[PDB]
Amino acid sequence: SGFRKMAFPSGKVEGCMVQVTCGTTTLNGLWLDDVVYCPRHVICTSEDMLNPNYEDLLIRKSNHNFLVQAGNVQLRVIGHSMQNCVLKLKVDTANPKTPKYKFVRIQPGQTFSVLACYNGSPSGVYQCAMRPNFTIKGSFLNGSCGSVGFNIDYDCVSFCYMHHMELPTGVHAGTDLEGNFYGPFVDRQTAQAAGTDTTITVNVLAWLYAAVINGDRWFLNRFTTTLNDFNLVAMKYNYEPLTQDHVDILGPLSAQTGIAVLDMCASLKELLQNGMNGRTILGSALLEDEFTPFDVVRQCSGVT
Amino acid sequence: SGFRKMAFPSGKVEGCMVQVTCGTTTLNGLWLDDVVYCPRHVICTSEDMLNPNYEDLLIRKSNHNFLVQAGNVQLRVIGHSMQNCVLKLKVDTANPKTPKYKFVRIQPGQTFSVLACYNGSPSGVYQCAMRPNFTIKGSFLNGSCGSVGFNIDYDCVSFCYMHHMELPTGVHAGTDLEGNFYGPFVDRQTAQAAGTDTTITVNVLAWLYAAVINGDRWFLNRFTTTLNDFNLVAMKYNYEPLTQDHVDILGPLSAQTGIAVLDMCASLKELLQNGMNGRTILGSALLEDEFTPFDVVRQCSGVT
Ligand SMILES: Cc1ccncc1NC(=O)Cc1cc(Cl)cc(NCC(C)(C)C#N)c1
Ligand SMILES: Cc1ccncc1NC(=O)Cc1cc(Cl)cc(NCC(C)(C)C#N)c1
Repeated sequence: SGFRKMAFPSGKVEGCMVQVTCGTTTLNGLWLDDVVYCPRHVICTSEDMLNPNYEDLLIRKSNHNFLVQAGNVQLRVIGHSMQNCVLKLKVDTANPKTPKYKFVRIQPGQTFSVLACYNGSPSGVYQCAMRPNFTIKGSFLNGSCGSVGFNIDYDCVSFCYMHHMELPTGVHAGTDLEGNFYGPFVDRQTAQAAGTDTTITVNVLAWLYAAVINGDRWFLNRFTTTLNDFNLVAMKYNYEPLTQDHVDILGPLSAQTGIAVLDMCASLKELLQNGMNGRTILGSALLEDEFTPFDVVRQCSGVT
Repeated sequence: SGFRKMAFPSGKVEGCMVQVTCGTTTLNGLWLDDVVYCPRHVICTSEDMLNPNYEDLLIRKSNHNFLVQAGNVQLRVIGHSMQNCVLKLKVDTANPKTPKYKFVRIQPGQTFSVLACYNGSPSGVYQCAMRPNFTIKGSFLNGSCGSVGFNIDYDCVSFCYMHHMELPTGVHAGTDLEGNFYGPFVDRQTAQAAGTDTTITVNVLAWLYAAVINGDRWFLNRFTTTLNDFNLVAMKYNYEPLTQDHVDILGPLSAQTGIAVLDMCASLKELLQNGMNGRTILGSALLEDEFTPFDVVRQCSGVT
């Protein structure tokens, strides 16, 4: 028992991290097979970031201008191309530690682990979620760009995020591994305000099921509700609308605990209306929304 | 910017995890050089756990009764010995992935990463602290025994914890890598109640400095206090006493932010007395105590 914000083991991804330098800019790259992927803004000076024309800036760079170092050894760059907001640097050596992998584009509410890196070296691993406004609340400093987000299914790493920037508000933005930003963000030093960061309802419900499974049951009430009644309350509290697809996804947790999804919705409705009254659930004084229903099942069953 | 509960990258430790089976009991082991370390209760049946005499049970086991599998390959056991509550299984092959390592015994309040494993396979990584009552609040299921806790300093892994059991109250107990339990716990199915789980004051203060560094400043007040006055309040709120050694350890964070340690103590005193009033600090509605001052410096400076 116990329930922790758990990240995937990071070894398979540590084996892919490299340092990429272009001129005076250094950041991280992801080396898979004979390609290193990195944010295209590696070609920019800080002055370029104000109004960059990436195609024009890229014309001034040749393969030898991209310095890629894996551990303490240099990789030879034999090609380069830009795909949306990422650069793909073809190297002459396949990464011998390339795991089985896929590139996936996640939806808001989905969680993933981040391996925060600097200079191609791992600093730490944490778990987060793609927020409903397409930002992530990470822990990243200058030089962390190119650090990646991923999920693992047994031996296959699904890369879903590459870090590109911090918005003026201190939240983070990035792309999938095809170089497409999540949300409306652009890799430019311009006004980019984020939309409403709503609470991921289906994940809160999953976490209340995790709380019941782990014996924290005080919040269970004698009520039920309907999807429409619950959603009226969810809207008022800036929670995402709960759909029948979300109810279906919670079916395994409902079956495990014997608590109908709509009864748990009624317990969540009361928590929103009454507050916590100084109590905690799974050691939190707020309702946690960065565990998906699959995360709860995975952690509560010991998937490896 | 941003501040996350961050674990160390787990790759170096994933390379050390093996499965150990004795009879019908399977758990995890840690393979370093030519020794596999695991909880001694691998020799017990569930019935044995009620009143085990480990020396007597161990007499009935030979080297061939310990099955050690690393990946999908069997290791040959050429010796076995019990050291306190751990077994050391000498194998004929040194682990080729053995990192630079040390065995350390940590003090309450110190944090470490756990690589939760099942059947010698990694499931996830999370960060936790040795509680002042010598328990850890982990996420562990049956079969997780032998999973380890560690810290990393560049390329040296300091192992500090090996998981042995879950107390009847759902909190966790284990040993250092010499097999000595943290706290008064024993590897027996008997009454073992934990003492007061007090809040680690020096870590809360570190985290309030992290909050200031990351721009969450609302809780800073116009007051100061003394160690003795602060400790009167800390005692009332089940917080650990703050010592001058703790003040000294917070000196780098005090210097970075320009906030005297005793002024931050006065802000914490007001938070304890007034509550949060529905506000959050670093996305938490409670005061977080599982970041040490070194963790805050490490995360805020991007150490790799
Ligand atoms: C600084 C940081 C922190 C966390 N995550 C990521 C990052 N880095 C970024 O955001 C990349 C970036 C993007 C834009 Cl639009 C401008 C710049 N300018 C350069 C500098 C003035 C040093 C800064 N900041 C750099
Ligand atoms: C179950 C678990 C969960 C989390 N962390 C660790 C563990 N496992 C343990 O505590 C090991 C342990 C120690 C004692 Cl004193 C007795 C037993 N009995 C066996 C069984 C009835 C299956 C159970 N439980 C097993």
